[PDB]
Order: sequence, then structure tokens, then C-alpha cells
Amino acid sequence: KVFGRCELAAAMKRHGLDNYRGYSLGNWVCAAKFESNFNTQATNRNTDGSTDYGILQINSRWWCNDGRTPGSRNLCNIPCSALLSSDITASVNCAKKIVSDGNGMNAWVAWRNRCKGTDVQAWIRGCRL
Ligand SMILES: O[C@@H]1[C@@H](O)[C@@H](O)OC[C@H]1O
Repeated sequence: KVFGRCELAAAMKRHGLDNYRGYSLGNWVCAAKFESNFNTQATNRNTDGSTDYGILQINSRWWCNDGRTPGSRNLCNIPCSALLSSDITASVNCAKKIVSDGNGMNAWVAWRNRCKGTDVQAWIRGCRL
């Protein structure tokens, strides 16, 4: 599924991401935009053996288990294929864990590169929340 901007914002808000650990909703929508272009099936297979999965491109070394990545920690305790669902629940719950495990939103390069220091509110502006 390829989410719309406002549709994803609403879904992320229903799952409690707005202001989660001090990060406004627009930060999360912006991260998904530039990580995956809102595509729930996005994958990025890296040369280090790991793969980035789903709308928030969560990596298979630390966070999910795809069975083929060296050094797997599977800290979200989920198969990576679960992060490729049309429902964003698994990705949101793992994103929270990524932050709960001591990381900021710096854990998403696309967020640092394209969202940090910008008017992230624009990504929810005009939406029914
Ligand atoms: O485990 C849950 C976590 O994934 C998230 O949803 O935040 C609340 C917790 O109950």
C-alpha cells in the first residue's frame, strides 16, 4: 500500500505517535515520506547482509528477524515480513521500541537528512486529525 500524507498522519495519530517521546506527528510522517515514499512494501537490501523493511525502513540487523542477516538481535521480536503489511501497527510499535532503546529519530537517516531542522508541521498541515 502507498499511503496518502493525511491518511498516514491519521493512522500514526491513532497509534499514539503524536508527541511520542517528544517528537511531533509531523516528524513521523516526514520520516516515512523520505524513507519509503509512504510505501508499506518498500525494501532496501544492503551490501552488509541486512535489509531495510517497510514504511519506516527498519533494519534487519538490530530490529527485526528476516533469517538471513548476520548479527541479528531482533529487538522488536518480529519477522521483518510483518513490517511489510498494509497495516502500519507493527512498524509503529517497532519504531517506538527503536526510540525506547535509547535512540532519537536520528536512527532514520532520511529523517536527519530531510526532516531535522525543517517545518515538519507542513506534513500534517491541511489534514483532518
Ligand atoms: O507494547 C506496546 C507498544 O508496542 C506500543 O504500542 O506502546 C504501548 C505498549 O503497550
